[PDB]
Amino acid sequence: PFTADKGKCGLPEIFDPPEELERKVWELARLVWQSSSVVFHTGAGISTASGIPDFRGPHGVWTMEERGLAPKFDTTFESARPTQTHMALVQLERVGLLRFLVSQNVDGLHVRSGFPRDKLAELHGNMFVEECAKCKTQYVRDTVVGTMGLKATGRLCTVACRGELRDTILDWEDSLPDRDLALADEASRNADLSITLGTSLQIRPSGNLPLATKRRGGRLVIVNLQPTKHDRHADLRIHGYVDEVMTRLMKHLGLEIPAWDGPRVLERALPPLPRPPTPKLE
Ligand SMILES: Nc1ncnc2c1ncn2[C@@H]1O[C@H](COP(=O)(O)OP(=O)(O)OC[C@H]2O[C@H](O)[C@H](O)[C@@H]2O)[C@@H](O)[C@H]1O
Ligand SMILES: O=S(=O)(c1cccc(C(F)(F)F)c1)N1c2ccccc2-n2cccc2[C@H]1c1cccnc1
Ligand SMILES: [Zn+2]
Repeated sequence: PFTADKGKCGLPEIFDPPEELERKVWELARLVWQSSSVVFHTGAGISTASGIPDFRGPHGVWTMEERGLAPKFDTTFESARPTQTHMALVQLERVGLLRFLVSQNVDGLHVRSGFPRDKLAELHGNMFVEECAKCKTQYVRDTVVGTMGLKATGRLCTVACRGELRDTILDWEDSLPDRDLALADEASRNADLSITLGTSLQIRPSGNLPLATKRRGGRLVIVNLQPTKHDRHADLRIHGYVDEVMTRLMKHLGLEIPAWDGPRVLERALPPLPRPPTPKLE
């Protein structure tokens, strides 16, 4: 915790100017339309626009710590609303254009946005989710579970059990959950397009998964304000706010960003909804 390498923190942000931002967002569209299999990888930068600071941005938790400053939250985790980005991902999966979702965030927003838990991998855990150490059943709570580092919460299992309930928050020592990791790994290997949103790609193995898509010749897109660890492996790099990138993309795809009903848990992905027909791309 004290010794832990927190990577490169506080690097400068890059702003594509607007004509270049438009041409790159069109090309991202172009790639989504030609792909058989898209996998989105997310990090802390998709939740900054709902009041949650990131780790390594100019005012992220590790950056500010290095300067002797505190990070600032403009919300509780319980009151946080999902961003436009979160909601765009909800809709892309409902229309069959997202195959699988890989995230490093523990903030619980992808589940609460209504995104299906069977197309989602929560690599670093989920602050609302506690797990039965005996039977492995998970409970998705309406408030954050008070502990981190896979400790006992003090509640017991209700399954038709009495096993000890534990948070799912990984500590620096802890290895990733295997279901989640193997699923994310399988998805990344078979993907023909991996799109990274608000991650600096510095944590392993979480940050390496998108590179798997490069094997067998897949394409890789990074959307990020700062430089990331794998910027030179990318076919397209977009330097912009993710909400502005996601909303323009959705408009090119002819899709609405749907309304959030408030906190909801969906275990299993629903049957695919109709979607616009695809443009002819020479
Ligand atoms: N609105 C935005 N639009 C685009 N990019 C953004 C925005 N806001 C922030 N960024 C970018 O968002 C990036 C966020 O990167 P980082 O802070 O390293 O977070 P991670 O999720 O990769 O952290 C990985 C793990 O490491 C930790 O120990 C925890 O274990 C995490 O689970 C920055 O470069 C910003 O420029
Ligand atoms: O910075 S933290 O307090 C934190 C967590 C674990 C370990 C440390 C350490 F540096 F002290 F080791 C700090 N912090 C945190 C704060 C409250 C609840 C949970 C977390 N949390 C868990 C993993 C990473 C963070 C992280 C975080 C998560 C999402 C958005 N913003 C920050
Ligand atoms: Zn149990």
